[PDB]
Amino acid sequence: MNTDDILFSYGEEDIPLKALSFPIFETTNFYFDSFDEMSKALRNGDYEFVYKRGSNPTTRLVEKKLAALEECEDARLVASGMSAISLSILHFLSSGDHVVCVDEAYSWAKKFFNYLSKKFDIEVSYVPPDAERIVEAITKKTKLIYLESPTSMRMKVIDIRKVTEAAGELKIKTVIDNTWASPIFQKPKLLGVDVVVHSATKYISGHGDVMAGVIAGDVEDMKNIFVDEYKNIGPVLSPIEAWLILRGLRTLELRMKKHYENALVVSDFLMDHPKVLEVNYPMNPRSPQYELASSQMSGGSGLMSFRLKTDSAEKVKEFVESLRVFRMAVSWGSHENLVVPRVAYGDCPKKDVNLIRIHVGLGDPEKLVEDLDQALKKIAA
Amino acid sequence: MNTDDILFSYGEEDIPLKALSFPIFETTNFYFDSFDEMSKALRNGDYEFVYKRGSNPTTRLVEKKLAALEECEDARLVASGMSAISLSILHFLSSGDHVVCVDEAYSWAKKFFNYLSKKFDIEVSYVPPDAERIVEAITKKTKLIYLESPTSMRMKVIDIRKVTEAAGELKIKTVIDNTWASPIFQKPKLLGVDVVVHSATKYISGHGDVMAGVIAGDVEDMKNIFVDEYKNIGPVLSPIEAWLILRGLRTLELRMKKHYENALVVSDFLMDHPKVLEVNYPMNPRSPQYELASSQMSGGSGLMSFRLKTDSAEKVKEFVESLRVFRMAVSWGSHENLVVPRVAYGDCPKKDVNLIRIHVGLGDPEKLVEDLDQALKKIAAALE
Amino acid sequence: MNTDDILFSYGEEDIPLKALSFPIFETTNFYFDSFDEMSKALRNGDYEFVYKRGSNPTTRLVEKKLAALEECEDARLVASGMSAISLSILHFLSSGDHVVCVDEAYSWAKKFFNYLSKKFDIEVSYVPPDAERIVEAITKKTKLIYLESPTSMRMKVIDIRKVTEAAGELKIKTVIDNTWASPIFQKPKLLGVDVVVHSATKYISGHGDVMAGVIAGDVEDMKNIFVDEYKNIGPVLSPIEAWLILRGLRTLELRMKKHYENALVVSDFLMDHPKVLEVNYPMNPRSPQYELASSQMSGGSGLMSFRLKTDSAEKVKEFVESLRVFRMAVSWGSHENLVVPRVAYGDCPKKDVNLIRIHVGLGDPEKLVEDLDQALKKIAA
Amino acid sequence: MNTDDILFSYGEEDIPLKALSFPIFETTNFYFDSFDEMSKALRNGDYEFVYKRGSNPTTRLVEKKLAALEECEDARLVASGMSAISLSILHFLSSGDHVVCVDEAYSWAKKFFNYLSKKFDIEVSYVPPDAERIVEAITKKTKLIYLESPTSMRMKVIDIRKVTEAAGELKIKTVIDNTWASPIFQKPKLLGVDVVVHSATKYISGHGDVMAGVIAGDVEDMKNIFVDEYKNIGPVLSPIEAWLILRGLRTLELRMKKHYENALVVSDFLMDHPKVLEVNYPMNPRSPQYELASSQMSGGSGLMSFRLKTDSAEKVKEFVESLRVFRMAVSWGSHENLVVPRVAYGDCPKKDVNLIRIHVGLGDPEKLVEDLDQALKKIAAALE
Repeated sequence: MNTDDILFSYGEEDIPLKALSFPIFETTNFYFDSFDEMSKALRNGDYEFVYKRGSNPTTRLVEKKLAALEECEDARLVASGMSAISLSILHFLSSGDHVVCVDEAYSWAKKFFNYLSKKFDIEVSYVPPDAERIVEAITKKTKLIYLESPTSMRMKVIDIRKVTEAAGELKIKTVIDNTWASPIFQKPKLLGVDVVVHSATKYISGHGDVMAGVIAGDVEDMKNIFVDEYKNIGPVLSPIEAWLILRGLRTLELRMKKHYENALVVSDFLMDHPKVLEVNYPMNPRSPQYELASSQMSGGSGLMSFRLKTDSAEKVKEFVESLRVFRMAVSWGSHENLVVPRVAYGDCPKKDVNLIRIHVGLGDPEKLVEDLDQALKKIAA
Repeated sequence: MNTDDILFSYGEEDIPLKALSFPIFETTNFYFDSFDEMSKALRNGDYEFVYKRGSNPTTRLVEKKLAALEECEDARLVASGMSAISLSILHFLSSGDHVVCVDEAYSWAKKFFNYLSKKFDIEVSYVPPDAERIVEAITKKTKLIYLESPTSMRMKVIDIRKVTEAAGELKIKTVIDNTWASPIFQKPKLLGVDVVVHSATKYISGHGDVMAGVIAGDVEDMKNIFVDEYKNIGPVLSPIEAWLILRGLRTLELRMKKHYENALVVSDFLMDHPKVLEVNYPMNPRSPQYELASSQMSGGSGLMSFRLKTDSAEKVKEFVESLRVFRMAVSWGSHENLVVPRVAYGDCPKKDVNLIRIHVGLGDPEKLVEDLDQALKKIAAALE
Repeated sequence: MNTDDILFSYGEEDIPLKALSFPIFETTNFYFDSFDEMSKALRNGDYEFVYKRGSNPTTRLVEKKLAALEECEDARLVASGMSAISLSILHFLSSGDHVVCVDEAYSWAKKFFNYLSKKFDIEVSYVPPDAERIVEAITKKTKLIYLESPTSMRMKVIDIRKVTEAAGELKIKTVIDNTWASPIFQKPKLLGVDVVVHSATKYISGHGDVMAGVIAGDVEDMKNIFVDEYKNIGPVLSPIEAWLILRGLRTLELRMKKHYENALVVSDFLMDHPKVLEVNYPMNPRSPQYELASSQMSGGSGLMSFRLKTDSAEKVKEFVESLRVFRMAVSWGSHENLVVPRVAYGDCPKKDVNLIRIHVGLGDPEKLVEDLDQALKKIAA
Repeated sequence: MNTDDILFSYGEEDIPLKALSFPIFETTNFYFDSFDEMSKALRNGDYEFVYKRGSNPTTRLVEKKLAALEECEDARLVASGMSAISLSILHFLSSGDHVVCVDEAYSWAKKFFNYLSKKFDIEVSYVPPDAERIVEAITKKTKLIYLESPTSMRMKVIDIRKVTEAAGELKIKTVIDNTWASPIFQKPKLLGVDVVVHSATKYISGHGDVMAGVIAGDVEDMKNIFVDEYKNIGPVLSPIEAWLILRGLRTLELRMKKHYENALVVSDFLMDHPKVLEVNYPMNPRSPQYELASSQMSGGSGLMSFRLKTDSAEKVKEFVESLRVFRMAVSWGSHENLVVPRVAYGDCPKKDVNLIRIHVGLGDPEKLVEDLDQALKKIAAALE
C-alpha cells in the first residue's frame, strides 16, 4: 500500500456518526444488549468492544495504520517504548533461554535484559553491532536476538538480512527497535525480522508530548502478546494519546523528509569542520556505512552524533553549554533541536567521553550550522 | 491524616503561575540550562524533572495525594491496575521463590501469577480467603503473600492483621489489592501490609473513563519499584489522565459515602427477598462477615454480589436479561449501575453458576430495588 | 423527571459502539454519503451532523441533560457565561428598545448593557433587586427585563413570579442568570422566566477548569438563538470541555448538597460573630430574606458575603491577607474555598468597601470557621 | 520576521518547570498571595494571570506566535472564525455607520452584517471583489471596509493595496479574512489592512478538529477588542485547544508548501481538461489573476474551485456522487480531500449552479487527478 493511503485514508471509510476526525473513545467499558454477546466478549481473545485493557476503537484505528506502515499483519500501542520492548522480550523468553543482544541497544533495553538475567534463569550475550559477531554468539539455547539499527548513541548499522537469515534457519526469533528510522525510512519486517518495536514517543507522535510504544509483527505473535503480556501487565495507552498519535501521523512523511534534508546539511557541515573528529550519520553518502545503510533504508532521520577532539569532560561541557539554539534535553523526534553529550550519563563508556548526540528538527538547518560553528570556535584547537 | 486536607489542599500550596487547577504537563522532556544539572538528572534515581518515563509534575501531585490517603510514604501511578499488580509482584519475586495467592484474587492477577509460574521458577499456592489457610501455605521459600479483601466476585473478607503478623515474623512481604473499599474505607498499610495497590480505573477516578493503577508503600520499596520495574517496563500514565484522576479525587469522599448509603439499601432488599439465596456485602450490619469487616473498614462501596436459588445458567440469563436499569458491562466504580453474572465468564467455577455481581451507583437506590424486584418476579420459584 | 435520571441516564440509552462514556467528537466536520443528504444539511437549521459551528454529538448530550435539569425545552452550550448572557440579550433587543436591568447583576452583564447602549439605540434602566422597582421601570418600549437572583456580591433575592406575571401580561421577555443556585436549587423557568442562563464555569462544571455558558428556554427562542446569534457570533464550546462538563455533572447533586450543608455552618458562625456586621446568605433560616428565598429555592449554594465593621480598605486588606485556608481568587463553584473583598475591584461602590465574598467548598466547614475566626480576631474591635 | 523562528522558538525560552511542551493551563482562575496584586488584577486591562475570560499562559504563547507570523503587534485567539469576524466588526461599527463588504465574503460574515443591519442602524453595501467597486461604494459614513482575498467559493483576488490606500486617506478601517492563504502565503498587514482575521479551524490548526478564530492587529485596536468585545461577549478558546493549535502550528510551513505543490498539479489538470469550463486557483501561473495574486501572495493553498460546462444541478450531482476519493463535507485546511458543490447550498446564486469547490490535501495529487478524471468521464459532453 502507499504511505499516503495509510496515513490519510486506511481504516477511515466508516467512522461513527460520519465524523471525519475519529472520535476519542475515552471509556473503560462498553455495555451489552444481550447475555450471549457479553459471554462471547468474556470468552474470546479480542472482542470489539468490552474493556480498555483490551481493544479500543480509537487506539485500534491507529494500530491498523501503524501495522500497515511497517508491513506487519498486526500492531499494538502501549504506554511507552519500554513497554513495547519489555513485553516483546518477555513473549520470546522463558527460564533457561539465551539471548544475543547488541551492546549498543538503547540503555533501558539492556537494563531490562540485565534485570531478567539477575532475577530469572536468562543468559544474555552482549555483542558489537556486527552481524558476524551476532551470529557467532548464537548457542543451542538462544531463543532471541535483539537488534537496533542504527544503534543508540553511535548510530551504527547492522546487516539485518545476514542476521535474520541465520535466525530463520535456526527458528530463533528476532526483535528490532526501528525508532531511529521510523517506518518511513526502514521496514525491517521486509528484512526478515519477526517483531518490530518503536518508541512512538519519538518520530511517530512527533511532537514531544505523547509517550507511547508500538509492537508490530505477524498475527500469531501479536495475538499471544495481546492476550498474555498486554492483558497481564496492562501497559495501556490512553485513547486520548492514541488520537494525538493519529493527529501526529498525518505529517509523518512530511516531517521525516524534512529531517532527512536538514540532517544531510548538518552532517555535511560537521564532517568538514576541523574541530570534529568524526560524524555518525549513516545516511550521509560520505559515511563509511552508507552502502550498507542505503541497502536497508530509504533515508535517514534527524538524529546523529559526532565526536570532539578531546577526552576532557570539561571541554565537552564548555562546548554544549555554548550552544544557544540546540537545547540540552533527552528525547528526540520532534521539531525540537536537542543536544545531549553522552558523558552526562552515569554509565557513559570512557571511549564516549567525546561523543555528542544532536537531534536536527524541522527548521532552517543553517541556523543549526551557525550554532554549531560558533560553539566549535569557542573551544581550543 | 485528614481526608479533606488531602483531597483539597495537600501539595497545592505552590502551583506554576499561581494556577488553581494544576497545569497538565503533557511533555516528554524538560530542558536544562546547565550541563551539571543535566548530569545530575541522568545519574540520580528521580530528578525533578527530566523525562516522562520518570517523574511528571502533574502525576507527582496526584501520587503524593494518593500516598497520603493510604497513609503510605510514597506512591506511583501507572497505566492500569494490572500494571500496579504485576510490577509489585515482580518487585518481590525472583527465581526459586514461592508465593501464597488468595484464590479469589482478581482473575488477571491469578493469570499473571500463572504466567510467571509457567515461564520462570516461581511456585504459587492458591488458597481460600481465610487467614489460617493463607498462613498454613507459607513455606521456607515464600517471599510474597498476595491478598485482596473483600475478594473479587464473592466479596469475602480476610483477617488481614492475622496474615501480616505471621508475614512480618518471617520477613515475608505482603501486597494487597484495596480497589473494592478505596482508601476512604480501608487503609491496609495500617493493618501491616507492605504494598497497597489499586485499580484507579474503578473508584479513585470514579467516572468510567481513565484507566490507571496505583502502587503505594514505604520509601525503600517504592524507590526500587520506580527505578527498576517502572523505568524498565514503562507503564507510564498520561499526565492528561493523571489530571483527570485529580479532578475525580475531589469528589471521592462524597461518592464513597453515597455508594455506601445506596449499597445498604440494595443489600437489605436482597437479603430479605425470598428468591435470593444469599448476599455478599460485608459492610451490611446483618452480614456474617460484619464483625471482621467493620474491624478493618469504616464503610463499604457499591460493589456486591448475590446468588439466585438455582443451578441453571439459563435461569441466570433470564434474570439478567430482565433487568432494565442495571446495564450489562464489566468494570465498576462510577455512577454506572452495572451487572455481570459470573457464568458469563468462560472460567466461571461450577459453584458460581448462580452468582451475580452488581455495582450500585450514585442515584436513587429505590430505582435499583424496583429493577431487581421486577426481575426476580419473572423467574420461577426454585424446586423444593 | 427525577434529577438522578437526568444526571445518570437521560440521553445515554444508545451511545456509539456501545461505549458507556460518551465519546469525544473532537471534529470540525462530518462526511456525507449522498448529495441529497448534504443539501439537507446545508439548508436545514440544525442537521445532525454537519459542522462544529452547529450541533455536536458530545455537546448535544450535555445540552439535553441541562435543558431537562432546568425544565426547559432546549438548551445550548457556549464558550462562557458571558457568551450565554450576551447572546440572550442580543436575541431579545433591537434599535429603539428599552431594558430594565437589576443593578446588582454580574458586572460584565452590566458592562455589556452599557456597551450596547453606547454603540446602539438601546436604553437601559438599572434598578435595585426589588420586584416593585423593576415593574415600575417598565415603559412602553421595554422589551427585556434582566434578572439575577440571588444577585452578584450582595446575594439579594427578587420575587421572580411578581416580575414574570407583569412581564408575561405585557409580552416583555425575561432572562435570568441562575448561576448562584444551580439547577439543583432553583428552576426559574417554573417561576415564569423566558430564558435561563448559567456560567457553567462555576457549579455545573464544578471543578475550576472549564469555562462555559448555558442558554436554556423554549423551542422557539432557542431555535432562533441557535440559527442567528450562535451561528453568526460562533461562541462554540470545545467538545472536550463539553465532555468534561458531563463528567462534572455526575456529582452535581452530591456537590450542591454538600455546599449547602457547609454554607449553613459557615453562615451561622458569621451571623453570630461579634466582628461581623451582617451576612448575606438568603437560604440560612435566620436570614431576613429566607421566606422569599425558600419560596423559590430548595436550597442554597456555597457562595455568600458578609460585612466587616469598617469603612477602611486597609482593615479589609488586613483581614483577607490573614486568611490561611480561603485563597484570594475570583471565580467560584468548585471544591475551592475562595475569598475576594469587593474593594479589590476598581468599580466597587463606596458602600461595599466592607463587603467580603467567600465561597464555601466541599470539605470540613469547621476548618473554614476556624480560619475566619482567627482572622477576625486579628482586626481591632 | 523569520518563519521558522516563530514556529519553533519564539516565546518558548522560559517555560514553567523547564518543560519543552508548554503545559496546558486548563484553569478558570489563579490565586493571589497579596491583596495589592489582586487589586491590580481586578483594575488593570490585562493582568497575567487572573481569569480565563482574560489572558491564559497557554493561549497567550500561541497568540504571540500568531501575531508574529502576521507581522502584527498583537493577536487574540477566540472560539471560532466567526467570533474573530463578528467581534472585529463590532469593534469598528456603531449606530449610524456604513460598511462596504465584498459580496463573495464568507456566507456567515454576510449573514452577520445583515443581522446587524436588521437589528441596528448599520448600513451595508455589498460589492464585487474589485478594488474599484469597493472604493466607489465608500460614503461619508463608511467606517469599515470588509475584505477577503482570495474570496469564498470563487477564489477571486482583490487589489488590497488599492483599497487600503483609499481607506487610509479617509480614516476608514479595514478588516481582511486571510484564512485561504494562511500567514505563510499572505500577510495583509504589510498590504495596509488594519485587522487580520482567520478561521484557525482551517489551515492554522490544520487537522480538522479544533475550532478557533484569530484576530490580529495593532496594539491600540487589539487592546480595545480585548477589554471590550472579548471580555463582554466571552468567545474564549479552551487552553486545551490552544495547545492543539500550538501542536498543529509546528508543521504549518511544511503543510502549506505541500498543499501548494499538490494544488498546482490538480489545478493544471483541471485547466487542461475539455469538460472543465474554468478553474479558480489564483496562484497557478496560468491563472488570469496570477499577476495580481503573486504581487500579494508567496504561494497558494489547497482550496480551489472550478465549473462544469453545464447549467444542470443534476449533472453536478452526477459528477460529485461519482467521486471516490474526495469526500463530501464542508470545512477545509487539513489532510482531508473534500468536495462541496455550491448548488448544495440553499442560497447558491443561480450563476453558481455549475461551481464545485475542492480542497486538495497532503497526499499524492495524482490520486486526486485520477478521481476527478474518472468522474469527468461519466458525465455527458455539453450540448453545442
